[PDB]
Amino acid sequence: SDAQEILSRLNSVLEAAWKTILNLASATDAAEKAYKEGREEDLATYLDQAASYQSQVDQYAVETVRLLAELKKVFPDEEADRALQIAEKLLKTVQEASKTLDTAVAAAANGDEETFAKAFNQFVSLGNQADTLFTQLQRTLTNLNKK
Amino acid sequence: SDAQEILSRLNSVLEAAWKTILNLASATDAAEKAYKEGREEDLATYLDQAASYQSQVDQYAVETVRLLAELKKVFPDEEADRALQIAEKLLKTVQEASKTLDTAVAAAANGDEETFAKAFNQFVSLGNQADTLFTQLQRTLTNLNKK
Amino acid sequence: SDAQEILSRLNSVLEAAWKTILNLASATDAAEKAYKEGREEDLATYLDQAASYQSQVDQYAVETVRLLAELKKVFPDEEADRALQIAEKLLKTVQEASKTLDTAVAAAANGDEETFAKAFNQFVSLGNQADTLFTQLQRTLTNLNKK
Ligand SMILES: C[C@]1(c2nc3cccc(C(N)=O)c3[nH]2)CCCN1
Ligand SMILES: C[C@]1(c2nc3cccc(C(N)=O)c3[nH]2)CCCN1
Ligand SMILES: C[C@]1(c2nc3cccc(C(N)=O)c3[nH]2)CCCN1
Repeated sequence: SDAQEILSRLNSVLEAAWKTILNLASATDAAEKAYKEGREEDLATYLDQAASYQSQVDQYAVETVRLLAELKKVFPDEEADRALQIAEKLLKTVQEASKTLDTAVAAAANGDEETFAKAFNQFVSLGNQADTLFTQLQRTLTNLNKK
Repeated sequence: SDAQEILSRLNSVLEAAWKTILNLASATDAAEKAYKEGREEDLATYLDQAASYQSQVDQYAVETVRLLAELKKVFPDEEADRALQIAEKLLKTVQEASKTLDTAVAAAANGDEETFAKAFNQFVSLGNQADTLFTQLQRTLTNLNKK
Repeated sequence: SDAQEILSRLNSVLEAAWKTILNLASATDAAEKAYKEGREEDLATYLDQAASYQSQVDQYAVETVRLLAELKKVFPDEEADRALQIAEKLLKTVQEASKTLDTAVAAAANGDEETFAKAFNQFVSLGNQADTLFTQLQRTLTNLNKK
Protein backbone atom coordinates (compact mmCIF):
# COMPACT_ATOMS: atom_id res chain seq x y z
CA SER A 1 0.00 0.00 0.00
CA ASP A 2 1.08 3.60 -0.44
CA ALA A 3 0.48 4.08 3.29
CA GLN A 4 3.32 1.74 4.27
CA GLU A 5 5.57 3.05 1.49
CA ILE A 6 5.10 6.47 3.11
CA LEU A 7 5.71 5.13 6.63
CA SER A 8 8.86 3.44 5.31
CA ARG A 9 10.15 6.71 3.83
CA LEU A 10 9.31 8.43 7.13
CA ASN A 11 11.42 5.95 9.09
CA SER A 12 14.37 6.61 6.75
CA VAL A 13 14.00 10.38 7.09
CA LEU A 14 13.88 10.18 10.88
CA GLU A 15 16.90 7.88 11.06
CA ALA A 16 18.85 10.37 8.96
CA ALA A 17 17.58 13.26 11.07
CA TRP A 18 18.76 11.51 14.25
CA LYS A 19 22.29 11.22 12.87
CA THR A 20 22.23 14.90 12.02
CA ILE A 21 20.97 15.70 15.53
CA LEU A 22 23.92 13.80 17.00
CA ASN A 23 26.24 15.94 14.85
CA LEU A 24 24.43 19.11 15.93
CA ALA A 25 24.90 18.03 19.57
CA SER A 26 28.63 17.55 19.04
CA ALA A 27 28.99 20.95 17.38
CA THR A 28 26.88 22.63 20.07
CA ASP A 29 29.00 21.15 22.85
CA ALA A 30 32.19 22.18 21.06
CA ALA A 31 30.89 25.73 20.62
CA GLU A 32 30.08 25.93 24.31
CA LYS A 33 33.62 24.80 25.17
CA ALA A 34 35.25 27.28 22.79
CA TYR A 35 33.04 30.03 24.21
CA LYS A 36 34.01 29.19 27.79
CA GLU A 37 37.71 29.13 26.81
CA GLY A 38 37.63 32.44 24.90
CA ARG A 39 38.69 30.74 21.65
CA GLU A 40 36.83 33.17 19.38
CA GLU A 41 38.01 31.86 16.04
CA ASP A 42 37.32 28.24 17.02
CA LEU A 43 33.86 29.26 18.25
CA ALA A 44 33.10 30.79 14.85
CA THR A 45 33.93 27.50 13.14
CA TYR A 46 31.79 25.46 15.51
CA LEU A 47 28.89 27.88 15.15
CA ASP A 48 29.05 27.55 11.38
CA GLN A 49 29.06 23.78 11.72
CA ALA A 50 26.08 23.93 14.07
CA ALA A 51 24.22 26.19 11.62
CA SER A 52 24.89 23.75 8.79
CA TYR A 53 23.55 20.79 10.77
CA GLN A 54 20.60 22.83 12.00
CA SER A 55 19.71 23.68 8.40
CA GLN A 56 19.76 19.96 7.62
CA VAL A 57 17.48 19.20 10.60
CA ASP A 58 15.12 21.91 9.34
CA GLN A 59 15.00 20.22 5.91
CA TYR A 60 14.33 16.80 7.41
CA ALA A 61 11.59 18.27 9.60
CA VAL A 62 9.94 19.80 6.51
CA GLU A 63 10.17 16.46 4.70
CA THR A 64 8.61 14.72 7.73
CA VAL A 65 5.61 17.08 7.68
CA ARG A 66 5.22 16.61 3.92
CA LEU A 67 5.27 12.83 4.26
CA LEU A 68 2.72 12.82 7.08
CA ALA A 69 0.49 15.20 5.11
CA GLU A 70 0.68 12.67 2.27
CA LEU A 71 -0.09 9.79 4.66
CA LYS A 72 -3.16 11.65 5.95
CA LYS A 73 -4.42 12.09 2.38
CA VAL A 74 -4.30 8.33 1.82
CA PHE A 75 -6.06 7.65 5.15
CA PRO A 76 -9.90 7.81 5.13
CA ASP A 77 -9.96 8.92 8.78
CA GLU A 78 -7.89 10.78 11.39
CA GLU A 79 -5.45 7.99 12.28
CA ALA A 80 -2.47 10.07 11.09
CA ASP A 81 -3.76 13.45 12.31
CA ARG A 82 -2.01 13.14 15.69
CA ALA A 83 1.34 12.24 14.10
CA LEU A 84 1.02 15.14 11.67
CA GLN A 85 0.21 17.51 14.52
CA ILE A 86 3.31 16.37 16.43
CA ALA A 87 5.43 16.73 13.30
CA GLU A 88 4.11 20.23 12.68
CA LYS A 89 4.95 21.25 16.25
CA LEU A 90 8.39 19.66 15.83
CA LEU A 91 8.94 21.71 12.68
CA LYS A 92 7.82 24.92 14.40
CA THR A 93 10.25 24.26 17.26
CA VAL A 94 13.12 23.33 14.93
CA GLN A 95 12.61 26.51 12.92
CA GLU A 96 12.58 28.55 16.14
CA ALA A 97 15.88 26.88 17.07
CA SER A 98 17.21 27.80 13.63
CA LYS A 99 16.21 31.46 13.97
CA THR A 100 17.71 31.75 17.44
CA LEU A 101 20.94 30.06 16.39
CA ASP A 102 21.14 32.58 13.54
CA THR A 103 20.78 35.41 16.05
CA ALA A 104 23.61 33.85 18.06
CA VAL A 105 25.88 33.47 15.03
CA ALA A 106 25.32 37.08 14.06
CA ALA A 107 25.90 38.30 17.62
CA ALA A 108 29.17 36.37 17.86
CA ALA A 109 30.26 37.89 14.52
CA ASN A 110 29.24 41.38 15.72
CA GLY A 111 31.09 40.90 19.02
CA ASP A 112 27.92 41.30 21.13
CA GLU A 113 28.30 38.72 23.87
CA GLU A 114 25.13 39.53 25.81
CA THR A 115 22.96 38.96 22.75
CA PHE A 116 25.00 35.87 21.82
CA ALA A 117 24.50 34.21 25.18
CA LYS A 118 20.79 34.97 25.33
CA ALA A 119 20.19 33.54 21.86
CA PHE A 120 22.50 30.55 22.30
CA ASN A 121 20.79 29.58 25.55
CA GLN A 122 17.40 29.86 23.86
CA PHE A 123 18.70 27.65 21.03
CA VAL A 124 19.74 25.02 23.58
CA SER A 125 16.34 25.09 25.30
CA LEU A 126 14.46 24.86 22.00
CA GLY A 127 16.64 21.90 21.07
CA ASN A 128 15.58 20.09 24.23
CA GLN A 129 11.93 20.83 23.39
CA ALA A 130 12.51 19.52 19.86
CA ASP A 131 14.07 16.34 21.26
CA THR A 132 10.93 15.66 23.29
CA LEU A 133 8.74 16.09 20.20
CA PHE A 134 11.09 13.97 18.07
CA THR A 135 10.87 11.01 20.46
CA GLN A 136 7.11 11.47 20.76
CA LEU A 137 6.84 11.35 16.99
CA GLN A 138 8.88 8.15 16.80
CA ARG A 139 6.60 6.48 19.35
CA THR A 140 3.48 7.57 17.49
CA LEU A 141 4.82 6.25 14.19
CA THR A 142 5.74 2.88 15.71
CA ASN A 143 2.05 2.47 16.48
CA LEU A 144 1.17 3.15 12.83
CA ASN A 145 3.73 0.69 11.37
CA LYS A 146 2.25 -2.44 13.03
CA LYS A 147 4.97 -4.63 11.49
CA SER B 1 50.75 41.65 6.78
CA ASP B 2 47.04 40.75 6.56
CA ALA B 3 44.69 43.43 5.23
CA GLN B 4 45.37 42.69 1.56
CA GLU B 5 44.50 39.02 2.08
CA ILE B 6 41.37 39.97 4.03
CA LEU B 7 40.28 42.26 1.17
CA SER B 8 40.95 39.58 -1.45
CA ARG B 9 38.98 36.99 0.54
CA LEU B 10 36.14 39.52 0.85
CA ASN B 11 36.04 40.01 -2.91
CA SER B 12 35.94 36.23 -3.40
CA VAL B 13 33.16 35.80 -0.84
CA LEU B 14 31.03 38.53 -2.39
CA GLU B 15 31.54 37.11 -5.89
CA ALA B 16 30.42 33.68 -4.68
CA ALA B 17 27.52 35.20 -2.73
CA TRP B 18 26.26 37.03 -5.80
CA LYS B 19 26.12 33.78 -7.79
CA THR B 20 24.19 32.18 -4.92
CA ILE B 21 21.82 35.18 -4.91
CA LEU B 22 21.21 34.66 -8.63
CA ASN B 23 20.45 31.00 -8.01
CA LEU B 24 18.12 31.98 -5.19
CA ALA B 25 16.29 34.37 -7.51
CA SER B 26 15.78 31.64 -10.09
CA ALA B 27 14.42 29.25 -7.45
CA THR B 28 12.17 31.99 -6.08
CA ASP B 29 10.78 32.78 -9.54
CA ALA B 30 10.15 29.10 -10.18
CA ALA B 31 8.42 28.69 -6.82
CA GLU B 32 6.14 31.65 -7.58
CA LYS B 33 5.19 30.11 -10.91
CA ALA B 34 4.55 26.68 -9.38
CA TYR B 35 2.39 28.30 -6.69
CA LYS B 36 0.33 30.22 -9.24
CA GLU B 37 -0.13 27.11 -11.38
CA GLY B 38 -1.11 24.99 -8.37
CA ARG B 39 1.71 22.46 -8.81
CA GLU B 40 2.37 21.67 -5.15
CA GLU B 41 5.04 19.02 -5.65
CA ASP B 42 7.01 21.31 -7.94
CA LEU B 43 6.61 24.09 -5.41
CA ALA B 44 8.05 21.87 -2.69
CA THR B 45 11.15 21.19 -4.78
CA TYR B 46 11.70 24.83 -5.57
CA LEU B 47 11.17 25.88 -1.96
CA ASP B 48 13.73 23.34 -0.80
CA GLN B 49 16.21 24.67 -3.33
CA ALA B 50 15.48 28.24 -2.24
CA ALA B 51 16.03 27.29 1.41
CA SER B 52 19.38 25.70 0.57
CA TYR B 53 20.58 28.76 -1.35
CA GLN B 54 19.29 31.07 1.37
CA SER B 55 21.29 29.13 3.98
CA GLN B 56 24.38 29.63 1.82
CA VAL B 57 23.71 33.38 1.50
CA ASP B 58 23.37 33.48 5.29
CA GLN B 59 26.77 31.81 5.66
CA TYR B 60 28.45 34.17 3.18
CA ALA B 61 26.93 37.17 4.95
CA VAL B 62 28.33 35.93 8.27
CA GLU B 63 31.75 35.44 6.67
CA THR B 64 31.57 38.96 5.24
CA VAL B 65 30.93 40.45 8.68
CA ARG B 66 33.76 38.44 10.20
CA LEU B 67 36.22 39.55 7.50
CA LEU B 68 35.28 43.21 7.82
CA ALA B 69 35.41 42.97 11.60
CA GLU B 70 38.96 41.66 11.27
CA LEU B 71 39.83 44.46 8.85
CA LYS B 72 38.53 47.04 11.34
CA LYS B 73 40.76 45.59 14.05
CA VAL B 74 43.83 45.97 11.80
CA PHE B 75 42.89 49.40 10.39
CA PRO B 76 40.56 51.14 12.87
CA ASP B 77 39.32 54.01 10.72
CA GLU B 78 36.00 55.42 9.53
CA GLU B 79 36.11 53.59 6.20
CA ALA B 80 36.42 50.23 7.95
CA ASP B 81 33.75 51.02 10.52
CA ARG B 82 31.32 52.14 7.82
CA ALA B 83 31.90 49.02 5.75
CA LEU B 84 31.35 46.79 8.80
CA GLN B 85 28.13 48.59 9.70
CA ILE B 86 26.74 48.00 6.20
CA ALA B 87 27.75 44.34 6.32
CA GLU B 88 26.08 43.95 9.73
CA LYS B 89 22.85 45.45 8.36
CA LEU B 90 23.10 43.16 5.35
CA LEU B 91 23.46 40.14 7.63
CA LYS B 92 20.49 41.27 9.73
CA THR B 93 18.34 41.59 6.60
CA VAL B 94 19.52 38.27 5.16
CA GLN B 95 18.66 36.50 8.41
CA GLU B 96 15.22 38.14 8.45
CA ALA B 97 14.73 36.84 4.91
CA SER B 98 15.85 33.39 6.07
CA LYS B 99 13.36 33.26 8.96
CA THR B 100 10.57 34.45 6.68
CA LEU B 101 11.37 31.84 4.06
CA ASP B 102 11.26 29.25 6.86
CA THR B 103 7.73 30.38 7.73
CA ALA B 104 6.75 30.09 4.06
CA VAL B 105 8.26 26.61 3.66
CA ALA B 106 6.52 25.37 6.79
CA ALA B 107 3.21 26.85 5.68
CA ALA B 108 3.47 25.16 2.29
CA ALA B 109 4.27 21.85 3.99
CA ASN B 110 1.33 22.39 6.45
CA GLY B 111 -1.04 23.27 3.58
CA ASP B 112 -1.66 26.80 4.94
CA GLU B 113 -1.73 29.02 1.84
CA GLU B 114 -2.63 32.29 3.56
CA THR B 115 0.48 32.09 5.73
CA PHE B 116 2.57 30.87 2.78
CA ALA B 117 1.63 33.74 0.49
CA LYS B 118 2.11 36.43 3.13
CA ALA B 119 5.49 35.04 4.20
CA PHE B 120 6.68 34.42 0.65
CA ASN B 121 5.91 38.02 -0.33
CA GLN B 122 7.66 39.28 2.80
CA PHE B 123 10.67 37.13 1.84
CA VAL B 124 10.76 38.70 -1.61
CA SER B 125 10.65 42.21 -0.12
CA LEU B 126 13.45 41.44 2.34
CA GLY B 127 15.52 40.02 -0.49
CA ASN B 128 15.22 43.27 -2.40
CA GLN B 129 16.26 45.16 0.74
CA ALA B 130 19.29 42.88 1.04
CA ASP B 131 20.19 43.51 -2.61
CA THR B 132 20.32 47.25 -1.91
CA LEU B 133 22.70 46.72 1.02
CA PHE B 134 24.81 44.28 -1.01
CA THR B 135 25.40 46.85 -3.74
CA GLN B 136 26.08 49.54 -1.14
CA LEU B 137 28.70 47.27 0.41
CA GLN B 138 30.35 46.69 -2.98
CA ARG B 139 30.64 50.45 -3.52
CA THR B 140 32.24 50.94 -0.11
CA LEU B 141 34.74 48.14 -0.73
CA THR B 142 35.78 49.79 -3.98
CA ASN B 143 36.84 52.78 -1.86
CA LEU B 144 38.63 50.44 0.56
CA ASN B 145 40.59 48.44 -2.06
CA LYS B 146 41.65 51.59 -3.96
CA LYS B 147 42.06 49.53 -7.14
CA SER C 1 53.84 26.42 -10.45
CA ASP C 2 55.19 29.75 -9.21
CA ALA C 3 56.45 30.06 -5.64
CA GLN C 4 53.65 32.43 -4.63
CA GLU C 5 50.85 30.25 -6.01
CA ILE C 6 52.25 27.22 -4.16
CA LEU C 7 52.35 29.22 -0.92
CA SER C 8 48.78 30.36 -1.54
CA ARG C 9 47.73 26.73 -1.94
CA LEU C 10 49.58 25.77 1.25
CA ASN C 11 47.88 28.55 3.19
CA SER C 12 44.48 27.33 1.98
CA VAL C 13 45.26 23.69 2.79
CA LEU C 14 46.36 24.51 6.33
CA GLU C 15 43.31 26.71 6.89
CA ALA C 16 41.02 23.87 5.77
CA ALA C 17 42.99 21.35 7.79
CA TRP C 18 42.56 23.36 10.98
CA LYS C 19 38.79 23.42 10.51
CA THR C 20 38.88 19.65 9.99
CA ILE C 21 41.00 19.26 13.14
CA LEU C 22 38.37 21.27 15.04
CA ASN C 23 35.71 18.85 13.74
CA LEU C 24 37.87 15.90 14.76
CA ALA C 25 38.17 17.39 18.25
CA SER C 26 34.41 17.85 18.54
CA ALA C 27 33.71 14.28 17.36
CA THR C 28 36.36 12.94 19.76
CA ASP C 29 34.84 14.89 22.67
CA ALA C 30 31.39 13.55 21.78
CA ALA C 31 32.70 10.00 21.58
CA GLU C 32 34.34 10.41 25.01
CA LYS C 33 31.04 11.62 26.45
CA ALA C 34 29.06 8.76 24.94
CA TYR C 35 31.64 6.26 26.20
CA LYS C 36 31.46 7.67 29.72
CA GLU C 37 27.64 7.72 29.67
CA GLY C 38 27.34 4.20 28.25
CA ARG C 39 25.48 5.14 25.06
CA GLU C 40 27.03 2.61 22.69
CA GLU C 41 25.07 3.58 19.56
CA ASP C 42 25.98 7.24 20.01
CA LEU C 43 29.57 6.16 20.57
CA ALA C 44 29.60 4.13 17.36
CA THR C 45 28.30 7.12 15.38
CA TYR C 46 30.80 9.55 16.84
CA LEU C 47 33.71 7.14 16.27
CA ASP C 48 32.66 6.89 12.61
CA GLN C 49 32.51 10.68 12.40
CA ALA C 50 35.92 11.02 14.06
CA ALA C 51 37.41 8.51 11.62
CA SER C 52 36.01 10.48 8.70
CA TYR C 53 37.61 13.71 9.89
CA GLN C 54 40.84 11.90 10.75
CA SER C 55 41.01 10.58 7.19
CA GLN C 56 40.52 14.12 5.88
CA VAL C 57 43.33 15.39 8.12
CA ASP C 58 45.51 12.60 6.73
CA GLN C 59 44.79 13.76 3.18
CA TYR C 60 45.56 17.40 3.99
CA ALA C 61 48.84 16.20 5.50
CA VAL C 62 49.63 14.32 2.26
CA GLU C 63 48.85 17.43 0.22
CA THR C 64 51.00 19.60 2.48
CA VAL C 65 54.02 17.32 2.01
CA ARG C 66 53.53 17.33 -1.77
CA LEU C 67 53.18 21.11 -1.91
CA LEU C 68 56.23 21.82 0.24
CA ALA C 69 58.37 19.54 -1.94
CA GLU C 70 57.14 21.48 -4.97
CA LEU C 71 58.00 24.76 -3.27
CA LYS C 72 61.54 23.56 -2.52
CA LYS C 73 62.12 22.96 -6.24
CA VAL C 74 61.03 26.41 -7.45
CA PHE C 75 61.97 28.47 -4.35
CA PRO C 76 64.75 26.81 -2.35
CA ASP C 77 64.75 28.00 1.24
CA GLU C 78 66.04 26.42 4.46
CA GLU C 79 62.63 27.28 5.91
CA ALA C 80 60.68 25.33 3.28
CA ASP C 81 63.06 22.48 4.11
CA ARG C 82 62.20 22.87 7.80
CA ALA C 83 58.48 22.91 7.01
CA LEU C 84 58.74 19.76 4.90
CA GLN C 85 60.44 17.87 7.73
CA ILE C 86 57.72 18.96 10.17
CA ALA C 87 54.99 18.08 7.68
CA GLU C 88 56.48 14.63 7.12
CA LYS C 89 56.58 13.98 10.87
CA LEU C 90 52.99 15.20 11.06
CA LEU C 91 51.97 12.80 8.27
CA LYS C 92 53.52 9.86 10.13
CA THR C 93 51.80 10.90 13.37
CA VAL C 94 48.32 11.39 11.88
CA GLN C 95 48.55 8.01 10.16
CA GLU C 96 49.43 6.46 13.54
CA ALA C 97 46.40 8.22 15.03
CA SER C 98 44.26 6.76 12.24
CA LYS C 99 45.55 3.28 13.03
CA THR C 100 44.76 3.60 16.72
CA LEU C 101 41.33 5.04 15.95
CA ASP C 102 40.72 2.04 13.68
CA THR C 103 41.63 -0.22 16.59
CA ALA C 104 39.14 1.67 18.76
CA VAL C 105 36.43 1.30 16.07
CA ALA C 106 37.01 -2.45 15.88
CA ALA C 107 37.10 -2.77 19.67
CA ALA C 108 33.80 -0.90 20.02
CA ALA C 109 32.36 -3.14 17.29
CA ASN C 110 33.57 -6.24 19.13
CA GLY C 111 32.43 -4.85 22.50
CA ASP C 112 35.96 -5.20 23.92
CA GLU C 113 36.33 -2.42 26.47
CA GLU C 114 39.90 -3.33 27.47
CA THR C 115 41.18 -2.98 23.90
CA PHE C 116 38.98 0.06 23.31
CA ALA C 117 40.28 1.98 26.31
CA LYS C 118 43.91 1.41 25.38
CA ALA C 119 43.39 2.40 21.75
CA PHE C 120 41.31 5.47 22.54
CA ASN C 121 43.87 6.69 25.07
CA GLN C 122 46.64 6.21 22.50
CA PHE C 123 44.58 8.08 19.92
CA VAL C 124 44.33 11.03 22.32
CA SER C 125 48.07 10.99 23.03
CA LEU C 126 48.91 10.88 19.32
CA GLY C 127 46.44 13.66 18.58
CA ASN C 128 48.25 15.86 21.09
CA GLN C 129 51.57 15.00 19.43
CA ALA C 130 50.06 15.91 16.06
CA ASP C 131 48.70 19.14 17.52
CA THR C 132 52.20 20.13 18.65
CA LEU C 133 53.56 19.36 15.19
CA PHE C 134 50.73 21.23 13.50
CA THR C 135 51.50 24.33 15.59
CA GLN C 136 55.17 24.08 14.64
CA LEU C 137 54.13 23.76 10.99
CA GLN C 138 51.86 26.81 11.17
CA ARG C 139 54.67 28.88 12.70
CA THR C 140 57.05 27.81 9.95
CA LEU C 141 54.51 28.60 7.22
CA THR C 142 54.03 32.04 8.79
CA ASN C 143 57.78 32.61 8.46
CA LEU C 144 57.70 31.35 4.85
CA ASN C 145 55.05 33.93 3.97
CA LYS C 146 57.61 36.37 5.53
CA LYS C 147 57.99 36.69 9.34
C1 LIG D 1 19.37 18.73 22.57
C2 LIG D 1 19.82 19.23 21.13
C3 LIG D 1 18.72 18.96 20.07
N1 LIG D 1 17.96 17.81 19.95
C4 LIG D 1 17.11 17.98 18.89
C5 LIG D 1 16.12 17.13 18.32
C6 LIG D 1 15.42 17.56 17.21
C7 LIG D 1 15.68 18.84 16.65
C8 LIG D 1 16.66 19.68 17.20
C9 LIG D 1 16.91 21.02 16.59
N2 LIG D 1 17.82 21.93 17.23
O1 LIG D 1 16.34 21.33 15.57
C10 LIG D 1 17.37 19.23 18.34
N3 LIG D 1 18.39 19.82 19.09
C11 LIG D 1 21.20 18.47 20.66
C12 LIG D 1 21.61 19.21 19.65
C13 LIG D 1 21.33 20.64 20.11
N4 LIG D 1 20.15 20.48 21.14
C1 LIG E 1 15.65 39.89 -4.82
C2 LIG E 1 16.19 38.52 -4.22
C3 LIG E 1 17.38 38.72 -3.26
N1 LIG E 1 18.48 39.52 -3.50
C4 LIG E 1 19.33 39.40 -2.43
C5 LIG E 1 20.59 39.99 -2.12
C6 LIG E 1 21.21 39.66 -0.93
C7 LIG E 1 20.61 38.72 -0.02
C8 LIG E 1 19.38 38.14 -0.31
C9 LIG E 1 18.75 37.18 0.66
N2 LIG E 1 17.42 36.59 0.41
O1 LIG E 1 19.34 36.92 1.66
C10 LIG E 1 18.74 38.50 -1.53
N3 LIG E 1 17.54 38.09 -2.09
C11 LIG E 1 16.80 37.58 -5.41
C12 LIG E 1 16.87 36.39 -4.83
C13 LIG E 1 15.50 36.33 -4.10
N4 LIG E 1 15.22 37.83 -3.69
C1 LIG F 1 43.49 17.22 20.18
C2 LIG F 1 43.13 16.18 19.02
C3 LIG F 1 43.97 16.44 17.75
N1 LIG F 1 44.61 17.61 17.39
C4 LIG F 1 45.23 17.39 16.18
C5 LIG F 1 46.04 18.23 15.33
C6 LIG F 1 46.54 17.72 14.14
C7 LIG F 1 46.26 16.38 13.75
C8 LIG F 1 45.47 15.57 14.59
C9 LIG F 1 45.19 14.16 14.19
N2 LIG F 1 44.57 13.25 15.14
O1 LIG F 1 45.51 13.78 13.10
C10 LIG F 1 44.95 16.09 15.80
N3 LIG F 1 44.19 15.52 16.80
C11 LIG F 1 41.55 16.31 18.58
C12 LIG F 1 41.02 15.11 18.68
C13 LIG F 1 41.88 14.40 19.73
N4 LIG F 1 43.32 14.98 19.46
